[PDB]
Amino acid sequence: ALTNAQILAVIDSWEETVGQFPVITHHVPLGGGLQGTLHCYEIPLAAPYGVGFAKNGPTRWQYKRTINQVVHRWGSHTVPFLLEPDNINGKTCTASHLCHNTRCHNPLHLCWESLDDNKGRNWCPGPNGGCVHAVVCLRQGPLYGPGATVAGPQQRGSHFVV
Amino acid sequence: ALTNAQILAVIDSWEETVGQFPVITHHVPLGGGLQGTLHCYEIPLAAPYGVGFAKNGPTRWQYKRTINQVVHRWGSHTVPFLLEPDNINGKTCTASHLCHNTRCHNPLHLCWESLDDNKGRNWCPGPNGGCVHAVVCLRQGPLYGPGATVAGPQQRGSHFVV
DNA sequence: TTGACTCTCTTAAGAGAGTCA
DNA sequence: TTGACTCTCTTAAGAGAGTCA
Ligand SMILES: [Mn+2]
Ligand SMILES: [Mn+2]
Ligand SMILES: [Zn+2]
Ligand SMILES: [Zn+2]
Ligand SMILES: [Zn+2]
Ligand SMILES: [Zn+2]
Repeated sequence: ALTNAQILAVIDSWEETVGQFPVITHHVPLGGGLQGTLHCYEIPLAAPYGVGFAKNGPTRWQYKRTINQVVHRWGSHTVPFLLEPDNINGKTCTASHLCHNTRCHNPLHLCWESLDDNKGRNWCPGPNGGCVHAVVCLRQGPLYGPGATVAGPQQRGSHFVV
Repeated sequence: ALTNAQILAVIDSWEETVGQFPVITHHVPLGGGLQGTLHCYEIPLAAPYGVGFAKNGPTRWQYKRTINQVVHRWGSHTVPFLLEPDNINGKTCTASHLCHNTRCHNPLHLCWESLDDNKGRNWCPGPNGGCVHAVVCLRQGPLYGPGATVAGPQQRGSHFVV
């Protein structure tokens, strides 16, 4: 279907449009008790969102372009990765927010990886706290920490050993 | 059922029955290059599973008892925690496998925590690799590691900063 | 060709409830 | 009363596709 040049043109038009989104400065934990700064390019909360963009769910958007009379549509965060393999180890690749900010469309805050890898970043200690992700996290995951477990392992009798 | 005595009786009969499940030894990564040994009490693969137990899904089971002529039914791993709050910070409490082995019903391998805390243990470095869970992990999570990211953050133009 | 809506689906950690014998 | 099946649902990280003007 679309040629390499046409895909590059889609990525370029997407970058042009997203680059004009409001840029919001966020101070974030990096791990190791350190703080850093991320600059998120945030899609608006309500229409209009930007040329080519439309909302398909509370925090889901799509990008649409019509080329040679054919309508093409992509998930709004998948566009930076259109020239990349779309699966790995038999798993579908997903857009994965390193900034953990769904509305952000900054491609410097996205990577392309399995849904399991994606989810796991939520609990990462961060780039200054022990992150071992080969594509390094930009921040400590929002869910990192001791947790809030209500009850631990326990038995009433003597039927079990750990 | 309603009474504390009736609940303790349910827990005691559940422990009785699960204590007769086959005990399967699993050697597991602890983090830090170390290995440990867990003893899982595994529900059978096919019926009959044990008095009071029935399968509602490939890896889902329910425990049922008749009290005051009424049938009471619970998810099979929730029974140890019937006297605990069923929510925390407005999030539902879930049975959470510290051994990451669904068929296991050893209550010494279970805790009671939000679904987010539950999920996050999949990526924990483990009790000898830096686990910070207040209710400590029994093993390194099965998904801990560098990941298999296909593409990292990137831009074609000069519109974005980290 | 374009915008602004609509709908349902995937995954892998977890759930509740009904039908028969 | 107990057993062995059936079905759909929840959550929070992610998706594809239809309708109308
Ligand atoms: Mn993510
Ligand atoms: Mn779990
Ligand atoms: Zn961002
Ligand atoms: Zn990381
Ligand atoms: Zn176990
Ligand atoms: Zn842990």
